[PDB]
Amino acid sequence: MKLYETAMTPSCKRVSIFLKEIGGEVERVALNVREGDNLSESFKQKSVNGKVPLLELDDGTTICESVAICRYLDEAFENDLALFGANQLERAQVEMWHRVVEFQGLYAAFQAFRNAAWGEESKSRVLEFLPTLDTRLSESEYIATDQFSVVDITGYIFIGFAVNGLSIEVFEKYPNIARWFEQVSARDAFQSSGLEVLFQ
Amino acid sequence: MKLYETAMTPSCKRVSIFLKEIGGEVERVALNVREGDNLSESFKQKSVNGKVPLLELDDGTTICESVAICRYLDEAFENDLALFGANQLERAQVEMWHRVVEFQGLYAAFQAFRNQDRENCVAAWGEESKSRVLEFLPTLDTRLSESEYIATDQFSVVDITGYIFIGFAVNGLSIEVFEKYPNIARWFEQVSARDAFQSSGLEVLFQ
Repeated sequence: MKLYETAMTPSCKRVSIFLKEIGGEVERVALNVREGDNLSESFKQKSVNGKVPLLELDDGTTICESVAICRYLDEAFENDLALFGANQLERAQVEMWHRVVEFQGLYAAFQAFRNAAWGEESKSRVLEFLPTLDTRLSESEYIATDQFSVVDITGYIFIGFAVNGLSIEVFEKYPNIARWFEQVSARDAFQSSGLEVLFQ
Repeated sequence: MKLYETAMTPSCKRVSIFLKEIGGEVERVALNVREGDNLSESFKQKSVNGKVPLLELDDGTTICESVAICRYLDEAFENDLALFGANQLERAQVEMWHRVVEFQGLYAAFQAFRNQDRENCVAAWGEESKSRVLEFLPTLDTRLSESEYIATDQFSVVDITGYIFIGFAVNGLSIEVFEKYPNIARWFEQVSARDAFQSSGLEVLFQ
């Protein structure tokens, strides 16, 4: 299999960090950037959502969506990190908190970043979610469960959006997010994630 | 366990259809509708997202988000439907197509139905959201010309979500989907005939 990606974009970094966490290695194929994760006119039919990252299997089957690629790669490389949840309850809690972080945090941050009235509304929803996330991190070491999971990769990208893309002073105002972020950003798999340049 | 729900709302019907498919039974607790779409009352802190449906386990743990509730129930009631996918590839394709249908279809249909755009008011965002629904429908129709179901060749949770999405488009947004997209129509005729979808309230779900 091979992973099609652009050089420095949040969607692709979600998969890159996941792969480093589980100790997997997948051949990369670099693509040109189009506009909004987009693929070229001649390359877009390979991707159902029309975007990178794109995982291509040996017979030509392609999987798009960063989380879908991560799920496939989780089963491709034996590992003990259980990033989608170690037991039945954790698997449901991971699903719950992943969708909460994605809808209330990541997607709103994306909308606010690329944008004026909807971008401002999207930014307000980000600001309203941060106290909810901070309160959660005051009573749980990680977002979804007591252990590091894929939700923490997604949350890290979301907070990276908020601080480095939207100029929100998250860490000044929310010490529990800051505690968790300091912890997660120290993990080996997050090094050279491009955080400092990812949201320029 | 207990499932907290309101009487006739799409998010709760997503769980109800799934539970019927896998042959599970869970005690239901009716709640009042609080508008704001699916929002809970002053008891909302038991729900991380503040909405119904809400699953409460025997030990008091609560799980919100319809798909997360379905994932737990799938393991709680052993079944051979493999609604999340039967093997590694199917599980990834389910995840891929579920997210495509949810973002590009269902979520946009919700926003158009309930309606905040680039230098605009709330009405223009609803019109923009409706245009996104219309742009995704050809992609779904082309998929259903090559696959019997949305995510794979087998019925999966994505087809439950697609059914709710197309219900939104036709019965909520007055889009003549079936006239223009015969493969969606074929698939919808097939899925809407399943026993678990009977009495889903389709005719009244989007009033």
